[PDB]
Amino acid sequence: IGRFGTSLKIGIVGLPNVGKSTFFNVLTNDPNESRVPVPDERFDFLCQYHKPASKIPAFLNVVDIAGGNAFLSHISACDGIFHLTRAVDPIRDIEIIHEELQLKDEEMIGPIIDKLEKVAKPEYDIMCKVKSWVIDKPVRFYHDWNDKEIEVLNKHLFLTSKPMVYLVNLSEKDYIRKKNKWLIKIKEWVDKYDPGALVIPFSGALELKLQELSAEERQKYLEANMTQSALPKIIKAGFAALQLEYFFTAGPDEVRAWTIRKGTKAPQAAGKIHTDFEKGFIMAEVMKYEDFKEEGSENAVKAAGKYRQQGRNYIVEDGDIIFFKFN
Ligand SMILES: Nc1ncnc2c1ncn2[C@@H]1O[C@H](COP(=O)(O)OP(=O)(O)CP(=O)(O)O)[C@@H](O)[C@H]1O
Repeated sequence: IGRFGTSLKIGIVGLPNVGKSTFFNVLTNDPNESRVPVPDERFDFLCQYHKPASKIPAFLNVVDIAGGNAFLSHISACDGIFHLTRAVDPIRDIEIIHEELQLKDEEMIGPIIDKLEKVAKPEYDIMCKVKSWVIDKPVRFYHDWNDKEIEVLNKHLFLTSKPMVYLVNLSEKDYIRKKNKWLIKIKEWVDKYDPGALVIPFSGALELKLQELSAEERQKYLEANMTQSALPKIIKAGFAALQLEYFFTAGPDEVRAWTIRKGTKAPQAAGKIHTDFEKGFIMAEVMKYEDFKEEGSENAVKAAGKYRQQGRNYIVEDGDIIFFKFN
């Protein structure tokens, strides 16, 4: 479903006084959006290996909804939801936020019947299907769709068609000691009512102390308490939820993550670098990260028969290290 292309955004969503600003602040460290580097082990490896002038990873765009009803205006203006949540208290809360979003959808589906009711034509067929489904359920819970259906769906970008990742905000203590009444029940719920949904705990407090403390004391802190920042796992969760991923260009001058959508084929992949490449492109030279690491160098990868040469019909895969060729 969703918008076309790679210019997506994920939105920070939940009730007030639940850590939104903190959560936003920590990511940062436009005042309502920020781009955050995605952390990646591969990237680091490639970068250490080539020691390039220029290092450029992928980024997540995250929106700290400032502006409900106007609130939902901005949600429709995002491509998925970071459902933030505090730790009855968080389950009532989850049911609420789901309630609003489902109700904003029916409320918009109304006129979409009205205006369509004069059959001048095949679209009318499918909107019923949707309404029928959204007078039960969220759009996304229907894992069966088609080209005709997605077209129409994408016309209105319903709130319940956006994907969702649950973030449970916690006291320093519960994250660290790794047990919390609510996370159990939330996970119970998510399994019952949103199967597959990611639930990721974290502590805004904790994360913010870590911003303040010196990389030295910082490390002493994370050593002492046998714990980790939760952020990297959340940034990746967001990116993954947007259906984004990337490929690499590594060489002595630059290593770079190039964000793409699942299914992007090599010519559109190359067009990210320069738009003449979508047409101008005869093949892509691909090395999987695994092989480059194992074999230990490009000539080793080549010598071992693993430096594959894909044509114009190749779906780039996440992690591919690619030299694109033209003319
Ligand atoms: N796990 C936790 N530990 C300590 N303090 C916490 C906490 N979760 C939230 N808080 C506190 O709540 C206060 C307000 O948090 P924050 O501004 O991030 O929430 P919010 O953005 O939902 C308020 P608003 O609704 O005005 O945007 C902060 O000063 C923060 O210390």
